[PDB]
This record gives sequence, C-alpha cells and structure tokens, in this order.
Amino acid sequence: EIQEAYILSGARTPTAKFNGSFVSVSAPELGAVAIKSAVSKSGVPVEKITDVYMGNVLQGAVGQAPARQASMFAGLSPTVESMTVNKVCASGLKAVALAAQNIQLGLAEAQVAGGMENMSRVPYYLPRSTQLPPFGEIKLQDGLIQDGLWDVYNQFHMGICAEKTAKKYEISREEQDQYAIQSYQRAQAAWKENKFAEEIAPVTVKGKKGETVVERDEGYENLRIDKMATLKPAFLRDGTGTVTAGNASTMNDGASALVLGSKAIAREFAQGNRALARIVSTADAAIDPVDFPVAPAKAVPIALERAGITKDQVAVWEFNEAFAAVIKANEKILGLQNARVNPLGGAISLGHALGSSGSRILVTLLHQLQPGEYGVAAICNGGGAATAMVVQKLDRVD
Amino acid sequence: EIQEAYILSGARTPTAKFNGSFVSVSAPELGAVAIKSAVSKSGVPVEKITDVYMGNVLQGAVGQAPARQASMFAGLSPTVESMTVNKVCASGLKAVALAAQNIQLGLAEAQVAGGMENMSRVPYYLPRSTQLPPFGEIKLQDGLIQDGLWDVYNQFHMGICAEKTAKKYEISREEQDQYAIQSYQRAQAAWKENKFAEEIAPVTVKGKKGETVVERDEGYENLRIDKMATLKPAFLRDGTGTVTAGNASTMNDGASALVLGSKAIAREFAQGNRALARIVSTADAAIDPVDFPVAPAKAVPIALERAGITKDQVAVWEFNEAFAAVIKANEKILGLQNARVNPLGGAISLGHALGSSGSRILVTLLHQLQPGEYGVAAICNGGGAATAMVVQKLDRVD
Amino acid sequence: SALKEIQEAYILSGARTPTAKFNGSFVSVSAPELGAVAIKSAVSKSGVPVEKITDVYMGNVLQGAVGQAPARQASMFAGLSPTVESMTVNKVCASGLKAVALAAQNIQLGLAEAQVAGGMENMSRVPYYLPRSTQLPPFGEIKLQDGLIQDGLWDVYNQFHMGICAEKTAKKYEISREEQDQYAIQSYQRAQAAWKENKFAEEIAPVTVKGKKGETVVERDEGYENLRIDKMATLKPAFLRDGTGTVTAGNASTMNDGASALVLGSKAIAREFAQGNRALARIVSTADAAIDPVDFPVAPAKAVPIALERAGITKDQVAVWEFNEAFAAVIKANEKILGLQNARVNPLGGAISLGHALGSSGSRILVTLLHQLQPGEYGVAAICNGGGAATAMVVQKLDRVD
Amino acid sequence: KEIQEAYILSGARTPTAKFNGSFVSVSAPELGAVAIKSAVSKSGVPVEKITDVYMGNVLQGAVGQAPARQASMFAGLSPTVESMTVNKVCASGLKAVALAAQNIQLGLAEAQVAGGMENMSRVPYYLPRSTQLPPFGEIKLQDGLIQDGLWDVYNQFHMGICAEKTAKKYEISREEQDQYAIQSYQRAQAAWKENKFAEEIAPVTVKGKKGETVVERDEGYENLRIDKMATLKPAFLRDGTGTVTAGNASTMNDGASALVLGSKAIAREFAQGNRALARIVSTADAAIDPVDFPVAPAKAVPIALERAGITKDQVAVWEFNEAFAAVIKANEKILGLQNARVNPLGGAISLGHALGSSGSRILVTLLHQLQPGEYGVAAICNGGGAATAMVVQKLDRVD
Ligand SMILES: CC(C)(COP(=O)(O)OP(=O)(O)OC[C@H]1O[C@@H](n2cnc3c(N)ncnc32)[C@H](O)[C@@H]1OP(=O)(O)O)[C@@H](O)C(=O)NCCC(=O)NCCS
Ligand SMILES: CC(C)(COP(=O)(O)OP(=O)(O)OC[C@H]1O[C@@H](n2cnc3c(N)ncnc32)[C@H](O)[C@@H]1OP(=O)(O)O)[C@@H](O)C(=O)NCCC(=O)NCCS
Ligand SMILES: CC(C)(COP(=O)(O)OP(=O)(O)OC[C@H]1O[C@@H](n2cnc3c(N)ncnc32)[C@H](O)[C@@H]1OP(=O)(O)O)[C@@H](O)C(=O)NCCC(=O)NCCS
Ligand SMILES: CC(C)(COP(=O)(O)OP(=O)(O)OC[C@H]1O[C@@H](n2cnc3c(N)ncnc32)[C@H](O)[C@@H]1OP(=O)(O)O)[C@@H](O)C(=O)NCCC(=O)NCCS
Repeated sequence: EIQEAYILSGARTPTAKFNGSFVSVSAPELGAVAIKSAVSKSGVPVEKITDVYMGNVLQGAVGQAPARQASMFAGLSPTVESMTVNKVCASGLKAVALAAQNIQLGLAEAQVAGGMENMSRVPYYLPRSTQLPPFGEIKLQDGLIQDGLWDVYNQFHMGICAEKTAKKYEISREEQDQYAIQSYQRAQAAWKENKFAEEIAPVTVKGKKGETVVERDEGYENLRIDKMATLKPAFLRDGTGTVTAGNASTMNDGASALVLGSKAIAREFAQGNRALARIVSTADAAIDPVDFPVAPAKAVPIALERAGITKDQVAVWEFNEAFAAVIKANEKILGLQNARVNPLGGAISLGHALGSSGSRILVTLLHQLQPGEYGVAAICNGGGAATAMVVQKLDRVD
Repeated sequence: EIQEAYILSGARTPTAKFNGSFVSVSAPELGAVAIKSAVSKSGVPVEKITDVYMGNVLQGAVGQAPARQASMFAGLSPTVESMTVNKVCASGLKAVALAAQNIQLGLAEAQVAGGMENMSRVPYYLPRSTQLPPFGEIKLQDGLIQDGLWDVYNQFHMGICAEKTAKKYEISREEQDQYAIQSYQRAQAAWKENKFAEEIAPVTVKGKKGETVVERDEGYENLRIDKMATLKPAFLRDGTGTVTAGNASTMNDGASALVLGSKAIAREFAQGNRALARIVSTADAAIDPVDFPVAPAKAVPIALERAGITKDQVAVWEFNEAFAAVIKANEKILGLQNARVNPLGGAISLGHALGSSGSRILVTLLHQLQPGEYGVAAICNGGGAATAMVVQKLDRVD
Repeated sequence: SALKEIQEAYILSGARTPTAKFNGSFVSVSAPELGAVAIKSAVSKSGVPVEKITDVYMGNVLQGAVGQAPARQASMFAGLSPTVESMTVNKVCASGLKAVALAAQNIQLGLAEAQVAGGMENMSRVPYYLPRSTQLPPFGEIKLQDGLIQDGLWDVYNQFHMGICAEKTAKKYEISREEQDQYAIQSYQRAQAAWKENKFAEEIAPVTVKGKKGETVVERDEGYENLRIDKMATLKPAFLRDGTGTVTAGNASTMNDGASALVLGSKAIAREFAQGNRALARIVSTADAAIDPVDFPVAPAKAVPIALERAGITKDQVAVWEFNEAFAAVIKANEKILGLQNARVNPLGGAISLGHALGSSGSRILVTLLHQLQPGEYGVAAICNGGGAATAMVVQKLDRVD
Repeated sequence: KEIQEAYILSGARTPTAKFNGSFVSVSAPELGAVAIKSAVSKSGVPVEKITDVYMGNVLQGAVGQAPARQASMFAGLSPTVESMTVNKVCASGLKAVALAAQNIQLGLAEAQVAGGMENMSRVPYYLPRSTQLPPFGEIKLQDGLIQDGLWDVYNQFHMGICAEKTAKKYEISREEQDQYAIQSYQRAQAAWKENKFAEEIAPVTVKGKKGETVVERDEGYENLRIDKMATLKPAFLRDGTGTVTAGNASTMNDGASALVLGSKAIAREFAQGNRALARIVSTADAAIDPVDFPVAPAKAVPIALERAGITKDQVAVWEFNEAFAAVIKANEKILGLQNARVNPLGGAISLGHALGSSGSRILVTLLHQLQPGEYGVAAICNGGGAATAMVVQKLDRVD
C-alpha cells in the first residue's frame, strides 16, 4: 500500500546578494530556472510530472499563486497542479516532504518541489485607509522584518532568539566567528574547485544593454578576518551581544528545485542520475518560539528513528547556517562536533534566501554523497520549529 | 498500509463584510476562534493533535507564520507543528486534504485544518529603495488586486475570467442574476431557521468602549430584488458585460476549522459527533488560467472515481459561488442543474474570505448531510485550478 | 514708476470664507480654490475696477501637494487677469498678516495703486512625506512624517510641539489650567453669541462645494458650538503627560480649512472708488519682531509696542484688539504683559472657538477686526508664529478718505 | 518719510551640487546658512545691524517649520532677527532680495540678509491622509518635484512644454538650442579653469560617518559631450516635434546663495571697497499667460530699465537664468541682446538650477563680473507666467 519516494535531480540557482544581481527577477522566475534544469537533469518525460510545490515565505507583491507562476514560467503544462508552501525557513524542505507524500500514497508518480525567495523584492506595507490614523506619524513596516524575521510572541528579531540560545549554551563570540570564517573558508575552497558547477542553473537576467548571465554565489568572497572580531553586535546593543553581520546568515535572492518520482519512474528513466536518492524519512517538530535555534535537535532524532538509522551512520549533515550560534548549539546537543557538517559552506557565506534554503541545502547535500551513504538535511524556522529529512544516496534503484 | 481519515468537528466564525466588524481582528485571531470551537466540539484530548494546517491567501503584514499564530492564539501547545498553505481560493480545502494525508500515512492520529482571511487588513505595497524610480510618479498596488484577484498571465481581473466563461457556456445576465437572487433567499431562509447556529463560533471584538460579540454573518440581508437587474457590470464595461457586484461574491473576513481523526481516535472520542464524517477522496485539477471557473468540472469526476461513486449518489453539492456564472457553468457541464447545490446559500450572499472559503463550504456541507449520504465540496482557485473532496457523513464508526 | 515720498495705503474691502473643521466640509476644496472665493468677494465689494489690481500676495504655510505657485492659483481661480503678479508668503501663522504688509509696501513705495493680499490653508489636504529612493534605508521600518506636524506644529530647535512652547509660557507667566479654561469658555461664548446675531454675515464669502450628486453651500463656521462647559476641567492635557500639563484640546486652537483676502489701494483709488466702503480703513503701521523660538507666545508683546510707536498711538487709544488665540495661555500672557486685561480683545471669539487655518489666520483676524470698528477708531491685529516671532498691524476705521 | 536707496554689500553662494549628489544629507536651510555666514562675514557690517533674513525656497516639504528662520539660526544669527520664506517659484531668490531692499528703502531697516535655497534631492513624495485615499485599488503618489515645482496647473504639462511653444513661435531650432547649450558649458569650463568663481563660493563641509568632505566646486559643468548633444532624445515633447533635451535644459540641483544689503549710511561706514559693492537701482515683476512664462523676462526688463533711467545699451553684463536654451534665445531676439554680454561665465544649463536660489545666485555671479560704475541686469522667469528683473550699478565706494 504505502510506497517510497525517490529524488531524481537537484538544481539550485546561484545565491545572489541582497539588492544584488536578481533585483529585477521575481522569485517565481528564479524558481522556474531551478525547475527547468532539475527536470532536464532528471530524465523523466515532463508529461509525467503532475504537481509543483514551492516554498515562499514572503509572498507580498509576488502576484497570484507564486508556485503556479514558477510552473508556468518553467514551460510546464497549465495541466500541472501547484501550491505555495509557507513553513517560514523550513518551506523549501517541507515542499519536498509534501510532494513526496503524493508519491507515497500513489496519487502521483512524478513531482517537482523546492523553494524560492527574492528578499530584495519584498515590499513595505502601507495599511489601507480604515487602518491609518487621521493625523500624526505613520510607521511603515518592512515586511522582511514584520513577516520574515520578527517573532510574534516575544516581539523581537530572530537574532535576539539566537542571543538567548548563545547565552544558554555558553557559546562565545570567538567560536561563532571561528565557525563563520570556516564557513567562508569552506565556501572559498569549494568555489575554487567549482564544486557547485553541476548543481547550479545559471540565471540569464536581461536589462538595458543586453544580458548578464549570473553563475556564481554572491557573498562568499567577501570575508575579512581582521574586521570579523571588530564587527559590532547586530541585534543586542546592551553590552553582552555576540551575533554580528559576519557570523549571521545574509539576506539573499535565489531558488532551488528537485524532481521526485516513484520506484517505477526511477527504474524506467533515472538509474545513473547524479543526484539519485531515496527519501528515507522526514519529520517536523516544534518547541517554544524563542527556542527555534535548537528545534533541529528535536526533529533529527525523530527523522533518524523513522529512518532506522543512528547519528554515526550519517556521512554528511547539512544544517542551515542561520547563525553560527545555531549550528554550534545543535552540534553540542547531538554530539556532532566530530562529524561532517556543512563541508562546502553554509548560509553564513553561501547566503540564505528564506523559502529556498530548505531545498537548497538538500540539493547541495545530494552532490556531496557516495552511493549507499546516508545524508541528513535539517533547517530551523521561526515560530519555534524545524523539519529534517533523512535521505540515502544511490547508484541505481534495485 | 494506507489509513482512513475522519472529520470529527467543523467550526467557522461569522463571515464579516469588507471594512466591517473584524477590521481590528487579524486573520490568525479569527482562525484561532474557529480552531478553539473545533477542538472543543471534537471531544478529543488536545495532546493527540500534533499539526495545524491553515489556508491564508494574502499573508502580507499578518506576521511571521500565520498558521502558527492561529495554533498559538487558540492555546494549542508550542509543541504542535504548523504550516500556512496557499492555493488561492482553494487554500482551506487543500489544507484539510494535507492534514488528512498525515493520518492516511500514519504520521499522526489527530490534525486541525481550515483557513483564515482578513481582506480588510490586506495592505498596499511600497517597493524598497532599489525598485523605486529616482524621480517621478509611483503607483502603489493594493494587495487584494495584485496578489489576490489579478491573473498573472492574462493581466486582468478574475471576473474577466468569469465573463469569458459566461460567454462560452451561454450563461446570460438574467440567468446569473436569477441564481444570485436564489443564493440570497436561501441564506435568509437559513438564517431565519438558524441553520448556522451549530457551525458558528462567535467572535469577541475588544473595542475601547467595551466588547462586541459578533455572531451573525453580514451581507446576506443586503439583497434588493429591484436593483439587481439594473446594476452596472463591475468588470466588463464595454456594453457586452454581465458580471455585477450583485451576482458575484463579496470581499469578506472570516475563518473556518475542522479537527481530523484516525479511525481509532474517531471510534474512541467522536461517536455521535454532530459533524462526524469520513473523507472518501480528494482531487486537485488544473487547466488554462483563463478557464479557472470551469476547473471543478475537471476535479469532481476525478474525486468521484477515487471515491467509487457517481454524480447520482451524492446527496448535497457545495460549490463555492465565486461568481454565479461559475456555478451555472459547472452545473451545465456536470448535469447538476436539478441537484441539491448550495441549498443554504453561498459566497454570493454569505461571503468569501479567500483562504477560509474552501473549508467553510466543508463545515456548511457536514451540517446538511444525513448519515450514510455522500457530499462533495468543490472550489476553484486562481491560476486555473480547483480542489474537490468527497465525504461520507456518519453517526458512528464501526 | 516709483515715488520720492512714502505713500499711505488703505484697506478697501475684506472677506473670508467660513472656517471649516479639520477633515470636514472642505476636504475636496484646495487652499487656492478657497483663497479664490475670498478674493472674488473682496474685489467685488471694493468697487475698484479689477484692471487696477496688479499683485496678489497670499500667505500659505503648508504648500505640499498644492501645486505650482499657490498664490498664482488663487489669483487665476478668482478670475483675475494673467498680468497680475503673485507671490506665496510663509511666515508660518503670521503669513496672512505679513502678506497684507508686503502688499501695502508696493502702494507705500508708489509702485502700485491696488493690491490683493490675504492667506489660505487647507490643513485636511496637507500630505504625508515619503522620502525619495536616495534618502530611504535599504531595509527596516520607515517613519512617515505628517506635514502638519513636521512643517507646521514642530519646533526645529527644541524638537517639540508648539503646545509645549505654550506650556512653558503658561508656567513662566503663572497662567493656570483654570484661567486657560475660563478664557476658552469665553471665546466659545463670544463666538456663539456673535453667530446668534449673524455678526459674521457681511465678511463671510460662502463656499459652494460640488459633491457627488448635488452641491452644498457652506456659509457657517464649524466648531463654535462644540463647547461642553462641564467637561472642560476634565480634559487630558494634549501635549504634556507628566502631571505639569495644562494645555488641552478645549483650551487650544483647532486645525482648520479656510481663506481670507482684502483689497488695498492708494489714496487716489480709495477716493475714486471706495468712499463709503463697509471695511474702508487706513493701514497706520506694521511691525515684525522676534525672540527665542520657545518664547514665541510672547513675541506679540514685542511687536505691538513697536507698531503702536510707529503709529504714534498708545494702548489706551486702541478700540478693539484682535490677537490670534493660538492657545488660551498665549492670549492671557499677552494681556498680562501689555496690560490689556480690561481691554476688548477678541469680542466675537477667536481661534479656540472659530478655528485656525494657519496661513489664513493673520488676514482672517484683520477681516474680523475691520467689521467691528466704528468711524475714527484704531484697531490692532497681532499674531505670533513658530520659530519665535510675531507681526502686529494698527489700522484706523474711516467713512471716507479726502 | 523720504524713500532711500539700498546697497548690496556682499554676496556668496555655496557650490551648485548635482541632483542626488554631494548635498543629499544637507538641507536647504543648512546650505542657506553657509551662504549667509559667508555673505555676513564679507560684508564688514557688525551682525547686530542685520534685522531680517528673507530666503527663497520653492519646495518646502519636509524642510521643517519656517525654512528661512532655520537658515538664519543655523548661520549663528541671533533670535531677534526676523525672517520669512518667499515663494515666487524660480524668481524666489531675486524676489527675496527685492523685498529686503524694500525694507531699507522705506526706512524700516539699515541692514538685511536675502537670498535663496533649494535641495531638490530632499523634496519628498506626497502621501495623502486617510480621508483622501480610496478604500481599495491602486494609489498614485506624486513627486513634489513634479507636482509643486515643475508642473503648470492650468495647462497640466511640464515647464519644458511651455519652452517648446516659445521655441516654435520664435523659431529657435534644436541646432540653435544645442549651440547655445554647448556654449554655456564651454563658458562654465573656461570660468572654472580661470577660477572665476572662487571669491563668491562658500565651501560646504559635509559631515560623514567616515570623514568630512569639503565641497567647493560646482558639479555638472564637465558633463558636456558635443558628440552626444545632437543625438539626445527630446525630454518633454516626444511627438516628433520636440527640440528641448536634458542637454539643452537646466538641470535639477541643490544649492544656496545670500547677500547682505544696507542703507547708504551702513554702506559708507562699513563697506567702502567691498568686492561686491553695488547699488540696487531698480526691480520689476511682470506676468503674462502661464504657457508664455519663458518670454516674461522681456516684459520685466523694460520696466526695470525705465525705473533705473538707463538704456539696454548701458548695461555691461546681462545675467538671465538659462532655464532652457530656447528661453535665452527668445529673450535675446525680443530685447535685441544678440551681441550683448549675456551669461558670460555660463548659466543654469551647465551650472545648475537650485530653484529657490537661482534668482540670487545669478545676482551673486553678476556682481563679480562688473567694472566700477557699470550697470548689470539679473532677470529670471518663474512658473505660472512671470519674471523678476533687477538693475544694479557696481560701485567702488558710495561717495
Ligand atoms: C546581518 C543582517 C541583519 C544585515 O546586516 P547589515 O547591517 O546589512 O550588515 P553589512 O552587510 O552592512 O555588514 C556590516 C559590516 O560588517 C562587514 N562585514 C560583512 N561581511 C563581513 C565578513 N564576512 N567579514 C567581516 N566583516 C564583514 C561589512 O563590510 C560592514 O562593515 P562596514 O559597515 O564598514 O561596511 C542580515 O544580513 C541578516 O542576515 N540578518 C538575519 C538574517 C536572518 O534570516 N535571520 C533569521 C534567520 S532564521
Ligand atoms: C463587490 C466587488 C465586485 C466590487 O464591487 P463594489 O464596488 O464594492 O460594489 P458594492 O457592493 O460596494 O456596491 C455596488 C452596487 O451594487 C449594489 N448591490 C450589491 N449587491 C446587491 C444586491 N444583492 N442587491 C442589490 N444591490 C446590490 C450596491 O447597493 C451598490 O449600489 P450603488 O452603486 O448604487 O451604491 C468586489 O468584491 C470585487 O472586487 N470582487 C469580488 C471578489 C471576487 O471576485 N472574488 C472571487 C475570487 S475567485
Ligand atoms: C490639540 C489637538 C492635538 C487636539 O487634537 P485631538 O486630540 O484630535 O482633539 P479632539 O478631537 O480629541 O478634541 C476633542 C476631545 O476633547 C473633547 N473636547 C475638545 N474640545 C472640547 C470642549 N471645548 N469642550 C468639551 N470637550 C472638548 C472632546 O469631546 C474629545 O474628547 P473625547 O475623545 O473624550 O471625546 C489639536 O487641535 C492640535 O494639534 N492643535 C493645537 C495646536 C495647534 O493647532 N497649533 C498651534 C497654533 S500656533
Ligand atoms: C534635470 C534633467 C536634466 C534630468 O533628466 P534625465 O532624464 O535624468 O537626464 P540625464 O541627466 O540622465 O541625461 C539624459 C541623457 O542625456 C545625456 N546628457 C545629459 N546632459 C548632457 C550634456 N550636457 N551633453 C550631452 N549629453 C548629455 C545623458 O548622459 C543621458 O544619456 P544616456 O541615456 O546615455 O545616459 C531634466 O530631465 C529635468 O527634469 N529638468 C527639469 C527642467 C527644469 O529644471 N525646469 C525649470 C523651469 S524654470
């Protein structure tokens, strides 16, 4: 009765800087680029793909039905069904977990799933006339802040949440910054050898003169060891701050996508796929909103149990580097310091376009795997939660 | 080992009019009132409920993680996972189907699911500094139009889609107004017989001068039979037009929620439950974006084949009345013109809070079925899709 | 042209529109459209042929979104020829009076024989400010200032409302909550009484507002029947919430929409066309003075003596005083300093009860002052203005010039 | 009781900065304060004698309360100094000087400060209050620069359109306009190579997060590109008949300017030998139909010449604001000033046009070009159909 789901491909766009190369390109347009490549590399006749699920946290001004736009701009048939998913930062992974379910229940044989975000293109919000005062100062919220990084209950940024955790586990400035430098170092190492060449789909942004062709993550080069310890705290300006702009994730523009199928679909069209893998298990989990940084420490045991697997059978972990504070706490709680986490860099140097990051880390994870090895992809999200996915890399199906 | 999933309760707030009673109540607050009533009427201990899935189409300035807010403002534990869903007008019904998938897969035993929408509180968009011109006039889009009711591909209103449907299937102005007059009469007859007292959870509005319990839907009493045939078409003003404000659905604020159950949970805690039912099947289907009004005609026959029944075995049909033209088209294509279709009114008279509408017709449907009878909830969404659910009403499970 | 000796200037006519409430009857009517209504009526009542009027000077504090050259619009909307010259004046609340004094200098120098001066203000229509792309942050909360506060009611140097300036003056000159309230109650009474006898009928130019399906004619001031005597002593201070607060919404002026205008002329023009004019009077003197920005409520105490000295008259020779009632605190401090306690200051009400359309107020008080004087009588219009300043004018009511 | 004369004792201007350039963080009143401070220092008059500050400012949105008060106060002038912000559109700065002159003429004052200021970069967009907003649907937000500064109310078009119509009527062709515009740039460059503007310019110290910048040079006079000039699209009329371009029109800029005026007595006791010493002989304002605002200086000049008792041939240097090349070319035809000394060191096309300061900026530039005893004319047109003209006479001493 219940079947399993296979990843056939993975294609993310280059992660652009805030107010950078993708300011002209809507999140769906980025999404379509990531989709068009992923299908191409999967092998499956498109006709077999039936649904497109895409994460998107900030849908303000994106237009009607963001995920639908991705599907249409990708050249997929109006006949394909779609849905825009919002689990804050877990959105991209969750969209893959849900697309999996259509296959696990036999409802479909091929699905497209991932995430997209253009944080440069998020608007400010001007209330309509019945919610404006008759006179006096009006405060306009950015939307990146209000809907993306502002905790509703404690009424403070996600960076304060990261301070309260960095305090509670005795994580210090100098090891947050060491982790950051390492993030950047690993990202530079990786780009020197062009370790993301195969996984990246290049974005042709046209405008005025002719066409740029963007191929390269923006922000990984830009590390300056000297300044790193001089960097002022970014959220906590009371004396005790530790999280800075250098040791936090950056705001970014980009999109990622994966093609999924049944056993039957893989066997018939995707046996020698670069990305090839089996979705072993997934799991969500929630705790108090403040404690969102460790919510991965609660969602990975579950996914692992559901996997029938232990910490020590997992080759490479890919946690989303939302802060250095975060990774380091989750490393100390799961006892993974001496394990292969974010070998090619993370959100601190590779960027963090919200709705995409869940699926982007998976795409990166699938290209660092030897046949038979177990991969984990985990990602915290605001509100107090995470989702983790256990996958296994394969050369073939049977 | 694919499981069955049961609806155990169904609750909704009153549908308030645009710029009316709920201008100060956010969509998650309204969704939280509807969630509180559904968990109470379910009769299942809160601890077995592990996920909240809520539709919300226009998430702008609602705050981080709208569905999570709903879950928390209703007093569900920080430990319950959540996800905000966007399939436009179909979001609430899709949210139900997703919660079902969890039970159907054995990942949970109880879910809550539905939708919320505050169209009054949808903001205007102000692009950030990098997307504003150096000088000259700037046009701020209203979120209702840009993300809610504007087709991305053809660049016109949803009700131009309705017009191009009414032309194709020869549904005249007179036929459209006749159906709208019937919708209002059915809503008035239902409100006069108090047919919604059981499904409605009142809303407590905290003003300055005391409180206000809102218990009545707003809009359904505003019919003037005289003026209905003299209204000016609201979308097509070139003299060919047919869709008016009267024969179309209004913009409203409201929320709806249902508790879902495994067979085991239903048998142990929901015997005799007023709204008890089994989900027999669910289907999504998509076509050309222009043709989103006739997408139910493509989803309904799919959900009936998965349910193993035919059109003739369903006792009550609940199709969202986005426009009168929408219903009359689908009744013609499906041969349901003499069937029991929206007997207690619909969105023309009872309103249309985008992300709640899909699950609101579900709640309304459950209260009109006799034990052993099949019902069908179908709702079209922007982009060219529709979601349909077949349900079998029960008195007890054996 | 020019002239070797300073000539005399006379006011031939005076008109004002009703003073409407903030966000009230004039939301659809721009300050120059309002100015134009007052202007049309003033030239119509003056008896001088329009070809003789050569310049229009109108006061206007908040000019955002009003369009190019606001005083030029009042002129063209009043039907004056395109050859008449114009200028928009900004001396904050003293704008309307200052425009009169400037229009009188043209006649005093012999450069002109007939002028139009006054002021207009539509506080409902002043907008919010959104800075352009280069002055906005890349991200984060944006604060939109309301032009009323940023450009009209906010001190630049002290960074506080004009009502805090009123607060510090009330303390300095020991003006109590009770005196403030008692003054405001009187203003309301004096206005109600004045309105019951139709005292404003001659000076008021009605406004016709084209609304959706049909026209509405406005000829009555809005806000003067809004006194509830018993609530007065209970109102929360509007600006100072630390316990020392004293100024409230009942004892302070309101924000309003209105316009006022006068025709002025040379002796020769007055003799030929305005001998029995209802409003006919001579501008005897003007004076502007300034002190520290926080002490603006008492700047009129500095302007008045200078104006009186330039007129060769004493306090005791002034029949009716018309001081803008910015706050009750302001009027009482100025009565203290000048020893007017037992004088007739604002007999038919003022700003507290009849409103305060900023740039129109200076010429609105003049218009009201000219309709209350008897032949030969000396009148004084004075008005403080933010930044620390005031302007006073002495006039002499006459039946004829010879 | 007898009308007297007014004298100019000193003049300065800040440098004219480019739109969105060096002065985006410096408000018009701060720019004003720099020019007032320099004019007051160079006048040689004790500061207790100056009693009024009249400053032009056209776009007063978000500048704060009483912009001319701010200018006075930021220059360290005392709070007893009276002030007023004047709005005659582009004539604002010249009209302020005339008004200050009137006080001295009527004997109400012995020393005055007058000039103009504008920060076009800092002009804001206008958002209406809740009672003027539609309850739903698209909202259009006007730029103040367009709505209040450059849009004719009666004809509902840009000032550049008014320029096109004066070009048609006076047969000024795209070629004539470009030649005059090129010429303006070359004069400006010539003047900057000879450091002609050093005596009148008051440097602006712009505070920054990473250091202070001292701006002492006009911005935009090197942007001439003769090649490009004839290949430019019409800026305002795009119906195939347009002749006005960004090249041959004035630019938008930020800047200020200021002069100290005085009575004969004050001039004699403290300003003998002052570089900018001159006598205000006459001033005139004039208006006609709004669309004909570009030819309005032609009505104003004759009146000012008549009141000064001089002929057009008796004026050594003419300073007409170069709002567009077409306006200068049309005014030269009407007045017969084809071979006259007109805008010899350049003008608004190359040197910029900070709306409320231009009127007084051309006067400052004029005063530094005149020989002792020579007559000069400053004239500037303004939106709505008007113009202001001032006749001066350069002096070495008063007697
Ligand atoms: C940090 C953040 C808040 C914005 O930072 P910012 O204010 O734009 O910071 P900048 O990029 O200007 O950098 C600040 C300084 O650090 C320096 N800096 C940047 N990257 C650096 C690096 N790798 N090494 C050293 N210094 C660095 C910058 O050069 C700058 O110095 P400068 O001002 O002298 O130029 C945002 O990027 C962010 O990631 N915040 C949280 C993101 C998020 O999603 N939060 C929750 C996730 S669940
Ligand atoms: C209603 C809507 C179409 C815009 O119309 P509107 O301008 O708000 O119209 P209103 O309802 O305010 O009033 C329109 C007129 O019709 C009248 N009217 C409306 N319903 C009526 C009825 N049942 N009987 C009689 N008269 C009625 C009103 O009284 C009014 O008369 P008036 O113009 O003489 O004052 C708007 O809700 C919209 O944008 N579309 C609906 C949302 C939608 O399309 N959703 C579908 C998503 S799939
Ligand atoms: C003072 C000011 C802020 C008042 O704004 P506001 O709060 O909107 O004023 P309100 O509409 O609240 O004034 C009425 C309020 O006080 C009460 N009130 C006001 N005037 C009253 C009176 N004369 N008698 C009794 N009650 C009165 C009203 O009933 C209401 O109280 P409520 O809320 O309990 O019903 C405003 O008028 C202002 O900014 N102007 C003062 C200064 C100024 O305009 N410029 C200075 C000139 S240089
Ligand atoms: C200020 C103004 C110049 C700005 O217009 P703009 O469109 O930004 O023009 P730019 O300065 O960008 O230049 C336009 C083009 O001409 C070019 N150009 C500008 N000045 C030039 C010059 N002197 N020589 C050659 N080419 C020039 C630019 O490089 C650009 O070409 P590009 O497309 O290759 O970049 C003008 O359009 C304007 O609005 N002026 C208002 C007129 C006014 O002040 N009225 C006052 C009435 S009294």
